[PDB]
Amino acid sequence: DFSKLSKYVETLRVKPKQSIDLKKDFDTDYMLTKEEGEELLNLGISKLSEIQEKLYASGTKSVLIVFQAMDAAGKDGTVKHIMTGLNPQGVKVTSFKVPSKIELSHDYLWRHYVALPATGEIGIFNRSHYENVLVTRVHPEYLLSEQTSGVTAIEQVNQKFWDKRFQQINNFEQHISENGTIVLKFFLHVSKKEQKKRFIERIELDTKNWKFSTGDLKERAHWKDYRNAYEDMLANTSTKQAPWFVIPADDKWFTRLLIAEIICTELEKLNLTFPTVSLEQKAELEKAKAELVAEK
Ligand SMILES: Nc1ncnc2c1ncn2[C@@H]1O[C@H](COP(=O)(O)OP(=O)(O)O)[C@@H](O)[C@H]1O
Repeated sequence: DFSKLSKYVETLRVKPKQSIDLKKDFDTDYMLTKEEGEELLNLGISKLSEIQEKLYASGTKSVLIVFQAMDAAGKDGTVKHIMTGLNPQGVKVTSFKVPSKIELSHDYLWRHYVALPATGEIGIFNRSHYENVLVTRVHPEYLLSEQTSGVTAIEQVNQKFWDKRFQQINNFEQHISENGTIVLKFFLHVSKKEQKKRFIERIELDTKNWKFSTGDLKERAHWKDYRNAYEDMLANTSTKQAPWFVIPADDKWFTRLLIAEIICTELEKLNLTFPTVSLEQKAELEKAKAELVAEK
């Protein structure tokens, strides 16, 4: 069961006042066996599905879950594994890609605001608004195609620009959080060494190499720039109301376990329950059964 897991999970939450060194302080691989994790993961997925059903039936809340990671951290597989357990009618996964021409004619939050979950729904942001302080920070020339960014030469970008953005993001998440949205953000943290192992494995297998983009190496070459961006992001946009969690990503079964456990534990704070049947509704059910029974 969950005895020690419960305490370890709490260490993964980024506290608001905390400073962040991903190299030193957050292990990309870490208590239980893999066999035990797999069975515990299957309970977590079943509980999450019961929570989803209660949320959908009478929740006064919506749920927004964010995933961000470096390439080959296992994001896509984690998202998939979570979905397989859940009902499609109350859960929507939006995978955010390079902005379209229309999206670039709007502020960088617009396409995310558009996709927010409705009351009783779980929205999964597979990549998110945080892209606007990650890939665009490493590659500030993308800011030049953003008609709304106010950036005409990359020389203009400095720490005040990112600070301003952290303030906008926090104000956005605070607003939706004050209007019924439970927001959970996950950073899947893969080591450089494990990323290389996975890249090479994908290059060598005909079942995956048709899918491999050699562009991923170019982003790996910016590892330190990405690390700086993640650290600054985590240090400034984790709040008690909208927390970040840093999840070790080098063992995939453990990644998934941790995320399922954290989502269940956080949503259990809502004290959701299934609707109950009043005496009046009980009489109606019984009258319906009597009618079926009386049928010619
Ligand atoms: N706001 C953004 N600005 C620029 N690029 C973005 C933005 N949001 C997402 N992207 C980029 O879109 C790409 C999506 O890559 P893709 O292979 O389709 O998906 P994934 O890697 O999530 O499975 C990533 O390179 C990501 O950095």
